Amino acid sequence: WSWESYLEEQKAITAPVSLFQDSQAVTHNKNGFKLGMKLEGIDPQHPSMYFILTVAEVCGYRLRLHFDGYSECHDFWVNANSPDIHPAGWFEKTGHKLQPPKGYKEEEFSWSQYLRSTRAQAAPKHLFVSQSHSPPPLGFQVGMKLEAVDRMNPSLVCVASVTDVVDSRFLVHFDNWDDTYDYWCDPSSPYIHPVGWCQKQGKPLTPPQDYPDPDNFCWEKYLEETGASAVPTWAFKVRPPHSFLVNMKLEAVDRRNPALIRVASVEDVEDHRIKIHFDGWSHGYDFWIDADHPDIHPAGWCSKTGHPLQPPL
Amino acid sequence: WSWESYLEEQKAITAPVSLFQDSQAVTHNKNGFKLGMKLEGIDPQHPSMYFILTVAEVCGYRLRLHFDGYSECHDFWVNANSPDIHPAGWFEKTGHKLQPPKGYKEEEFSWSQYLRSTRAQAAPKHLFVSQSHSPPPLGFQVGMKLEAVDRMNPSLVCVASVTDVVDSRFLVHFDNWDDTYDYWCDPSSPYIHPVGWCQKQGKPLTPPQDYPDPDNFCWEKYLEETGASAVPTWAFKVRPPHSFLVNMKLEAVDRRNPALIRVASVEDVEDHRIKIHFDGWSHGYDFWIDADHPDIHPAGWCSKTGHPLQPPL
Repeated sequence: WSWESYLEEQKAITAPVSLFQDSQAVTHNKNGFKLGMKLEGIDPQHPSMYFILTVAEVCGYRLRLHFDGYSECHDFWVNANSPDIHPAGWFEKTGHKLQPPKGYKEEEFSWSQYLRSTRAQAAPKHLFVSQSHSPPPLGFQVGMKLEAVDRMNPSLVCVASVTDVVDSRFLVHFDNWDDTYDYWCDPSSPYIHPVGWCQKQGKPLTPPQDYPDPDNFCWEKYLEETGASAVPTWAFKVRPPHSFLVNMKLEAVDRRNPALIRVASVEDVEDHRIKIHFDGWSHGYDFWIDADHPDIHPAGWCSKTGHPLQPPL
Repeated sequence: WSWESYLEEQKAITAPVSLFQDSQAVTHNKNGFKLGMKLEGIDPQHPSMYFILTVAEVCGYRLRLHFDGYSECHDFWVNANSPDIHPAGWFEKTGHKLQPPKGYKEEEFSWSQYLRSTRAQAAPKHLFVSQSHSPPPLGFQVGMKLEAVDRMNPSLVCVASVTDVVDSRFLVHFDNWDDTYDYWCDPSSPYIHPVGWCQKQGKPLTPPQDYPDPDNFCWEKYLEETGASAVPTWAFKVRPPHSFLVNMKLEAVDRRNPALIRVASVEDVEDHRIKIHFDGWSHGYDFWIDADHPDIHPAGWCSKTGHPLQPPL
């Protein structure tokens, strides 16, 4: 419809652009991804692993990615400035494992041969914001240890490690567990803390799964034992609480069908999270989201990038 | 819209004024609180903690309070007869700790200097129902132990302590937790019981969060080692069940939007609680509330206090 008219009739305001990260707000970059182009990226459900991906669909500044060789039911949407995709050849050049297309073996796969065989184009390098050409985030090296909140069970703070570093971000892994609970973040993430934070703050520390003598867990001896060093305390940066207020309006991807982006409202707030409500729909669809999540955007984002906006119901 | 005409078309009745605590029913007191006045009060999210607060808005007999130095997102609403607010200087005079405005440390804070610097007025003493002038709740002293229901997880009766006493009320604290589960009450609360009650009643007692050997928890040993005594059994003076009956109508603060007060009905009853239904709204917004809660009121309270009432629908 139009935002201008909607804000008059609702007597409301939009969340100002300044409240968002530059990456959530930027509309002036062209989407250079094209149908059929090949690339590499993380599997969202297994964020430690990399796969060969094909551009299946483009919609404004977003794209839908397909896992080569696998079912179309695993297809997923990202923004064109996603740091979780990389150009062909990136795995080899940066020390990452490639999970190759269904039916191949890790070391049977060659990009050269694959491209000859498919007659496909690799998405050009200059499309990617993340190619490991930038010096890492300060003080977070692979193997280093920290304390991390299980985002799936937020009443737990757990023994964790850095297991991956790519440009300004790093992968938080929970020791002796699956990669299923892992997540990417930066040094200002409010979900991570230095070694010794639990004991100093009062809350208990969940030790690694199947660890000998769980209640008797000592950090300094775990470190010596695993030949690891703790991430240094000066590395953990303060991210201030966001400044979103209740009733501010914005645009948000619908989690029930991620092809769609809707008119939305801030229903509630925490220090680092906002509760999204889709205007005109039931509150039952309301969901909590991190303020720096890639799938929320300032009013106007859709119109300026060429993606349809679902009006309110 | 009137109450008389509504009761006619629904052939309904209002809960009589006599069912309510005097404090919930009183309409003839003026609200002397003014915009910008400063005061002290508990943080409702951390009820053991006291902060400098400013009057941000007034509406009838209710006011919205702002945490000096902090964001407006934390503002909250109380009644002008709230016992959870106190005049400037109260914390020093009564042995309470002040969490000072965002940039301060506790001991640098002085009211005289703050008033001089802000040019603000302290809310006058005469507005406050609770200034620690009244006689304390007989029997309940600071440091005494008892058994308390976890209102957030009501199947659990837990090891607890008295951590604060203010006039006829006291603060119940769950041993080894922070204060997020704590609550203020009086000797007639149905949520508290003497040391030994769980044992005599055949119910499971939850020991402190990380008591070394929980299965073998023993009150006589715990009391000895913490140098504490039990609140005397005689001090626990249960209130009788309330007499609100299903379908009775009243006014209640909207929990999702505390600025608003709505027409409401008793959907359901327990001995000490009532289930509130907002007339004309989904039953999914229905909620259980203590019968003595400050945010339910007899029909006519909004009109007599100068607060808008949201009619049904």
